[PDB]
Amino acid sequence: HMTTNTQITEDRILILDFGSQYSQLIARRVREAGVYSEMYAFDMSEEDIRAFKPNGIILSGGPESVHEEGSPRAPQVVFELGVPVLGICYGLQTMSEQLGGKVEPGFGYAEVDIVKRDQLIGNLQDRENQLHVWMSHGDKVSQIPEGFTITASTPSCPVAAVSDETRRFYGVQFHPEVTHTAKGEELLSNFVHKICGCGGLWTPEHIIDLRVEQLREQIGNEKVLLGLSGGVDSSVVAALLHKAIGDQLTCVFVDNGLLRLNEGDQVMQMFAENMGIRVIRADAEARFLNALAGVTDPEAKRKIIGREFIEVFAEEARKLDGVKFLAQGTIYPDVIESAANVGGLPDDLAFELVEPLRDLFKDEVRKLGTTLGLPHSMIYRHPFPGPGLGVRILGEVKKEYADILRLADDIFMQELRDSGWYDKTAQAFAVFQPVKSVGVGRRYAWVIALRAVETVDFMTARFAHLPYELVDKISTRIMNEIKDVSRVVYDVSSKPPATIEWE
Amino acid sequence: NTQITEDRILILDFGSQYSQLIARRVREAGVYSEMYAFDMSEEDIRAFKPNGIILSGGPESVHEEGSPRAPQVVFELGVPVLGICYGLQTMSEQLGGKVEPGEFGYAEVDIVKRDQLIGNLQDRENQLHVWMSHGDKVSQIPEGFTITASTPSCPVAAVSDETRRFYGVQFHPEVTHTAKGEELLSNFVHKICGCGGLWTPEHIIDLRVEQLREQIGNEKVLLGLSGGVDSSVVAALLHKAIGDQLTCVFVDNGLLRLNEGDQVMQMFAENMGIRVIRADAEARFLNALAGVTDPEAKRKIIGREFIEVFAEEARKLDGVKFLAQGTIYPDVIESAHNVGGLPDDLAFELVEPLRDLFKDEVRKLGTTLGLPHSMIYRHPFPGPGLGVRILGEVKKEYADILRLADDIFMQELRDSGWYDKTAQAFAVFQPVKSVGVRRYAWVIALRAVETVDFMTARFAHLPYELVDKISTRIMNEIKDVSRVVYDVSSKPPATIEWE
Amino acid sequence: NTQITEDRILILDFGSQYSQLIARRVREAGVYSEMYAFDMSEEDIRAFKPNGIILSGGPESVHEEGSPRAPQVVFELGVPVLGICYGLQTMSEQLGGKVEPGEFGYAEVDIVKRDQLIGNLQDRENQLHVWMSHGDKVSQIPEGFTITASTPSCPVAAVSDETRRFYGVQFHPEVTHTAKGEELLSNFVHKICGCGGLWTPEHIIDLRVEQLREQIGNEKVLLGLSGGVDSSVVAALLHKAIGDQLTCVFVDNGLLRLNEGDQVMQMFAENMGIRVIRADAEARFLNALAGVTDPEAKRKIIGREFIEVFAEEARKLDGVKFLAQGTIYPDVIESAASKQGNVGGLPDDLAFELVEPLRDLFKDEVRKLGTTLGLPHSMIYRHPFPGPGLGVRILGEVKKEYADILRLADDIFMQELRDSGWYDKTAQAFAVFQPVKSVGVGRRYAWVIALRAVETVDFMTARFAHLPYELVDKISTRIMNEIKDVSRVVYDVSSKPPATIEWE
Amino acid sequence: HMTTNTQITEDRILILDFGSQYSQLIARRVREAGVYSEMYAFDMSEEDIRAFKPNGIILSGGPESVHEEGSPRAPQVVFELGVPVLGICYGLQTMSEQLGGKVEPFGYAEVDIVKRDQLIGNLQDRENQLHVWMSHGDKVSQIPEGFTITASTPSCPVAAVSDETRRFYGVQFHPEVTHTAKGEELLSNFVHKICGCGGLWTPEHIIDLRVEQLREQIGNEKVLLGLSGGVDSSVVAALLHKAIGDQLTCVFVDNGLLRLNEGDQVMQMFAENMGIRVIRADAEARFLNALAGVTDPEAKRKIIGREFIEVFAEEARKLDGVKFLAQGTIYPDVIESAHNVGGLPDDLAFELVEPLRDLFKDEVRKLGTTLGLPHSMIYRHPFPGPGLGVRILGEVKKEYADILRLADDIFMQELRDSGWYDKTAQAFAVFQPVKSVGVVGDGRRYAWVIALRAVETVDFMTARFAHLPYELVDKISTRIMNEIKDVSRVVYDVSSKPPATIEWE
Ligand SMILES: [Cl-]
Ligand SMILES: [Cl-]
Ligand SMILES: [Cl-]
Ligand SMILES: [Cl-]
Ligand SMILES: [Cl-]
Ligand SMILES: [Cl-]
Ligand SMILES: [Cl-]
Ligand SMILES: [Cl-]
Ligand SMILES: [Cl-]
Ligand SMILES: [Cl-]
Ligand SMILES: [Cl-]
Ligand SMILES: [Cl-]
Ligand SMILES: [Mg+2]
Ligand SMILES: [Mg+2]
Repeated sequence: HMTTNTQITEDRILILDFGSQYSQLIARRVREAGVYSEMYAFDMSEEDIRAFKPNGIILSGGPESVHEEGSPRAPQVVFELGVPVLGICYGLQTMSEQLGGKVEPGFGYAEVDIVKRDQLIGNLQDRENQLHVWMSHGDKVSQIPEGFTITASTPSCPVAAVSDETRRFYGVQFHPEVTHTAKGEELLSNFVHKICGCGGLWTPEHIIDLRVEQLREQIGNEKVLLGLSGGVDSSVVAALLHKAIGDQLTCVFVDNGLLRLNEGDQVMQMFAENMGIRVIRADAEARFLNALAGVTDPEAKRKIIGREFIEVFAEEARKLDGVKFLAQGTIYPDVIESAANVGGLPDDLAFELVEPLRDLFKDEVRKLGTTLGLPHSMIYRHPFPGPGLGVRILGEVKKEYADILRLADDIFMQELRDSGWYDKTAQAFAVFQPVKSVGVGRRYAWVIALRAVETVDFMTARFAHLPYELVDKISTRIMNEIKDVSRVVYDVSSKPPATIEWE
Repeated sequence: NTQITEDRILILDFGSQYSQLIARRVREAGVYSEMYAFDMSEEDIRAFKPNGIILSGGPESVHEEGSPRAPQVVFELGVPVLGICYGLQTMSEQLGGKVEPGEFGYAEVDIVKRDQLIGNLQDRENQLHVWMSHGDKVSQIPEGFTITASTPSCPVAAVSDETRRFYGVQFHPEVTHTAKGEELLSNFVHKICGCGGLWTPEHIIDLRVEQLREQIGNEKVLLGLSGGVDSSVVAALLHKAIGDQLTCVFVDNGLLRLNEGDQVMQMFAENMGIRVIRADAEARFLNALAGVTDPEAKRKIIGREFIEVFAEEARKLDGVKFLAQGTIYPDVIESAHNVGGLPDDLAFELVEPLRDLFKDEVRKLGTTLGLPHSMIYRHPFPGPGLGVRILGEVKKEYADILRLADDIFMQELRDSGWYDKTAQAFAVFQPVKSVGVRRYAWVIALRAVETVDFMTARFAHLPYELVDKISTRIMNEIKDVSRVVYDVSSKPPATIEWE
Repeated sequence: NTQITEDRILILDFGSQYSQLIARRVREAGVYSEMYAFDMSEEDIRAFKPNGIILSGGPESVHEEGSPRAPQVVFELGVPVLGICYGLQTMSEQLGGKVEPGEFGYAEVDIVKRDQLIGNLQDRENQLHVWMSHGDKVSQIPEGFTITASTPSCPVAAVSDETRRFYGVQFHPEVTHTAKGEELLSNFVHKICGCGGLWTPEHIIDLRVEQLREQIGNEKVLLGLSGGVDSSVVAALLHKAIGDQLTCVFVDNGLLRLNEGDQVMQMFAENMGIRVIRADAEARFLNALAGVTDPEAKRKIIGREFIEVFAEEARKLDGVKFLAQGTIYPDVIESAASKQGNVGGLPDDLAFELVEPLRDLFKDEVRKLGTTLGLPHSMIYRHPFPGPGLGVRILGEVKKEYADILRLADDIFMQELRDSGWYDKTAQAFAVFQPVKSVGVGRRYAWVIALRAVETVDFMTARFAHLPYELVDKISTRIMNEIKDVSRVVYDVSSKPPATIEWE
Repeated sequence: HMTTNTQITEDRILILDFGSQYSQLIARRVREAGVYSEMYAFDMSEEDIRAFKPNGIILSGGPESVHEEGSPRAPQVVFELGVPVLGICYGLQTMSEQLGGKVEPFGYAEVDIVKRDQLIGNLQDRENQLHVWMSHGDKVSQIPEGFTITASTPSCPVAAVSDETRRFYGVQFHPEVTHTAKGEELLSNFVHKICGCGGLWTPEHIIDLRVEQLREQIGNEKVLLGLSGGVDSSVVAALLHKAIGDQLTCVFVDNGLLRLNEGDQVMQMFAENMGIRVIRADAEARFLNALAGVTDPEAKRKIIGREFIEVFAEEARKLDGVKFLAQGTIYPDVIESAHNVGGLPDDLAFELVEPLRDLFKDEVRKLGTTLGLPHSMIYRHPFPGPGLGVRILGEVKKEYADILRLADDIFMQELRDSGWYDKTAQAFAVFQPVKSVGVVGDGRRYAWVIALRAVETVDFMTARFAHLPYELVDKISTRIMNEIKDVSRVVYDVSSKPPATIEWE
């Protein structure tokens, strides 16, 4: 039969991960440059490496040191396939060791001097014949392998960049995948395009074509069920499936009582009314509040909420007839992290999995949704935890507390959006603390906490630099408009040592 | 492809500064839209075939003699009409109502009847947090109308006649300050007016590529390439539509940022495979600017020499029928002479692939085509470049210093994530000196602003330690700089650029 | 030394929130002053023998009947009189003028005649940058008056009758918002009223030491010593005046900051050589507070136990005639509003006579006195500390476990504020213990500390402090990293109004 | 003859300076504790040390290392006088070296208290600990015999020591800095408990001492004082007025480089309010003429200093029979770290009166407060000798000074109004002779660009640009642009010291 044209993944880069926290950034930067990419652990089998058919290979950094026994090595086939190879920091060091060089034992900015312009450096520079890079100060290449030439250096790091342009092996002692390296994108672009010969077909407009066709091929005339939350990933999945298979899609939305003000109404408005998708709404507030009654331990709260949600979803799924497929919003980071019953549903339900985002990074999901016409407010919304307000009401969850928190959180959101600071944070939300303070008669009422952070990875996060007068306007509004709130505090704890959510 | 503009909304402009926001929010909801002045002829309104009409706000009063009125055909086509503030006031007056003469501010309106416009929407229960227009108010609603929302000060905050499908609000749903404003307008264009959702970046690309191939055929097109968002998206669209028929001319006027010319060539010629001719004209611009201190004279000189350099490059090409420009829909709305301002011997026909798009639609288009974030979300760069960021006489010595200090500024803003948290940022060279440790050297100024429209702007809320990091880097890495200052002047009464 | 109060200015209060600022500005200009309600009896005013009278502003309108007026004796003593806002309006009415009916704002007034009040003063040339009270204006100036300053919007901004020496301004010279306000009031008390400048810290010390020796003689005096500014300055003054006749009792109620008791003993007993009896009462207060969650009940318990501990210590002393207290002039001062409404609160067996060496002094004068006597900056500029101490900074039940944690976190906060220079850039700063927990990182599940810091001049309105971002981050990181039982730090971002400064 | 009673300086501490930038802070904390102190270089002669009669000696820190060649040593008599000695960092290290110990070659630390001597006493931050500002580097590897280690860290086993028989004390951290939480209390235990000193060095007693000393020096003779209105000359004026009354004459010179109405304000306070004889010399035209065409900042400073002395000398020559010139010299000016009177022409031969020359800056302020001088006078930021002459970049012109005076005044008004004046150590406007565009409604402005400068600092050796609130700075720039037609734009100096200076020229 006719099958989906997959031309836009023919050009591809393989990233072998040696342990660096930046390894996924390499893969993401290749995709931003218009080239398909996948990442695997360094000990990827030779069979899989050949079967992948890479146009080029990038060896990431890692927290290891080659001169220690049992240190990671690249598979030898990497240097024998006849395709270019780029080694980043440790990747450069293990490339040197395995090709006749030597590595001698030993993070910050450095200005490397361009001593030879190969095809990786090309015409690039910051200051003249220099590159402002993010350097890993540690191990260094003591002797470059046969056929290599030093292309860049610093006084303290004489081997900052090298290349054997006959075998097309390249290496840098700095990280081009991070923003701290000013020409990092441009360097990686030179590697995948000029050096590896890859085109630029991996773009949102082409990915939509590919994925709609692949979905049609997988699903055919069959029905697909989607758990719809209104988060970015499930929203784009719903839009993709609606475009692909139309009314063969059915969505189930569960209101667990732990959502923000009018969130359920908003999900129905956008997906059922605006977009014309079939959406079943399960209103389960009382069930969740009952399951949570008297539960103060946060881990127990998270367990209960996850369990009741699965039960409610399974109940709704059982009312449907002849649904072969369960769609989920799995993204490529989920799949990378797993290799480092379907849907977790009870066994009476037997779905096959549909995962249209499973090969996409988070920014690609957003670009896809924008291309499909999904509005800014939906695509750029901050993440919302699975347990919802269940982990933003400290200790016991009560309906009275959730209702107050919804009002206070909505004021916070309104002011962030009106002022333009919503998109200038990565996460923001109110927290209900079940303690009271005095305010002016003289009344005595709950203390609300505001949480807002700046981050790119959510692995480190700083409390947000919100303007003084914005914060003051928000706290004044919360206290003036909610009789049950005496006082507002702001979380001034960064990650680490604090977490982003309080529970 | 042309099916994607068949559903369409007409916005009649009564003078509000928010009128274009109405048209933009319709497009964001997935429906094509156009905006015209209120006095649109009945012939043109009928020809537009609107699925619905929105009457904007405005700074006029219905009771004043000669005040604007909607042409009565608006209420006779049998399509829904939404009046916003003045649009509702003139709607009431022209349908047998009364308006009582009377500031902007927030208001909590009470929902009293849930019609098709309000629907199920609310903020607090049965309320809406809105950006209210005080002053003139409807005192008697026309026959067939029902009050749908109110405030104590404003008993007629919203109304509808759902038989004739006439809707009205006394607040502004088109601004962010009305919490459910997007949703109210969505109910109007989709639920009330029956419009679908085909006006999306993926479909707009297909339509515009088709239209470009129809206009251009196999003929050649010339494009002035700057690197700004508009010219970048035009270049990508044209490259897709007509391939090798496109020729770009990029002019390095000596007033660009560090390595800017190399980066333009790297991206458009090398990465994207577009034919780009680079005119290196630094000496020409510096020679023309030498000894010229008046900023208006500098701007005139730079604009004149740019056109001359562009004309000289264009004359070298053979058989080019078309000149492409990055005109956007706000440019056409504002407009309502040789092509390109070029000499008479150059007679091009105009190609304008973005002329029906707003700024954010242009960016969504570029993103859909795979253009990188750094290109699409770049801050604007003025025509005269560094020529208006070097106070008084422009000398190569000053431009070279400024390029280094500006580059440090940009590096720190991008690295810290604050580049995208400002609307505009750049360094300025002041030809004055101060002492440092002994050093006597130039004083650099940093400019950064927050704004959504560039009409009013506040100086940016950059974190103290980021600014300290930037000034310390500049002073430590550039021997010729003694000190860094930060522009703490908002617009108005300061302009964004210094010259 | 009593000469230093012979020159004196009387301020009649018509209800303005700035009325006390007038009296304070007079004292800063070196002239003794007192403040009373507008309805001060004529016999009292004559007995006061003022060298000049200032009629303050007020929240009333002269056109509405039932509104306050000044006693005519004010305009009949032959001493200069200055009317501020409402004081100018009622002066105009009662002297043959008219006031028409008409909020606060800045204004540049034009000087049209340079009398003794305006003098050679100006901001921009022949102008004054002032803080105006709009609303009611003077339409007809009284006879004998010349208009001395004006605005387009307010043609009568300042007046004077230099033969009768009656002066009036439509703006408030007593507030910082008026750029030349100090200098105008200086021209009034010195040039116009002839007052000298003897009311200064060095002379006040000599007068007060002399008066204390006259009141106390060779008798014994007991002082409750808290470590706050007022009690510290009382202790220093009494030590100077009566030496070994002074006995201090300091009570550690278990609700003080880290090492606070040791610091009181170090400074007052060790350094200054004063007799200080230390009552270590932590267990007693914690036992009385255990299981008590209501904040009003906590305050009542703490106040009751403190008096009981103090009384038990007072009973151990032999033949003590006087109890000294840190009462200051704001505690006693007569307002237009305050007029509209056993010693030490001790048991009956304890009958002391009251000594109040600061009762005629404003807060800043108390600090200047302490500085003059050599008390260190850290003692004189300490933020206030509430009577109930940490009792109202631990939400709900007070436990030793919570107080110990709070002391550690508060001490870190104070260290960084004093180190960085921001302690003196706030009016009040402290940590609060919230008995709620949050997750941290192995996983931590521990208490959430709140930090409170405000900026204010009067404590009637206060904004949360503009602490630098990186300082707050340094404080929160230290607290979380150094106290195992704290997971997270929050910052109170609530201003007054509508929030209070203390949480309980 | 009866001479001034100097009992309040009998108790005294000698500080020997080995080169630390914090050495003066030691001397200042002793005075804050109520004890007179003086500081001299480490190589103070035995004769002078004995003549000083110290009740205690503190050996300061230093950048040197005991084992470098030519490294400083304390005069051995320091350990032979029978008075207590405290060594701070290098002072501890050289104390150990010279008493038989061994020395083996900046950040916070929590030192563990292991033995409570009379220096540590009952002090602690966290229980049995001290939060201190440590000097990582040279460590005492072997304490002299008779010493006990009193405090330690894991990385610095010898953080504090004492031999309480000889009363020698030592710390590896700096108690004189604000970074050491209990630093004041530690120094207080040393000067009071350990050295037995009282607390008579207080503002009220200093006033009595200095007034009597001034009367003894001056008698019935006349005194001339150059009066600028700065804090030091203001306190000198107030002290001399109290001491000698109408024997004092002041001369104030308006050099045309002062702030708005500054001359009027000097006359208003000293001549009118305080009743002091003040001669006013209005010399603006003279200074502007001398500065015409001068762009080099060092030439401007030289010209302004020279012309000021000439103007002052002319006023001084009009006075008959004046024996004394008073100056506002303070102890930092004199102090010993590791020419005609007043710099006047030779025809003027004054004897010097210097009532503040043994006082630190904070003590000068306390004296002024004691005398009743207003807060605004006592806590005023410093103002440079050359005035606005170094705040107008390049050539000084009357047009620029007049504009700058208006801009600076707006800045000061808002700082004082908001309470942020006292929350900075220095603040001023700068006139840059460059222009930029503004929008004034439908009209275009093209006018000068004003810079604002404000810093936070304690020592003026390092200074950070001030953390002024966003909305306050916006209020200031809006006011300046809206009230001064000749200003298009306001910028804020965001350069800290180092690598920038506080003043621009
Ligand atoms: Cl809800
Ligand atoms: Cl962010
Ligand atoms: Cl987290
Ligand atoms: Cl360049
Ligand atoms: Cl912005
Ligand atoms: Cl502008
Ligand atoms: Cl304690
Ligand atoms: Cl404050
Ligand atoms: Cl309060
Ligand atoms: Cl002046
Ligand atoms: Cl400061
Ligand atoms: Cl400096
Ligand atoms: Mg509900
Ligand atoms: Mg204890």
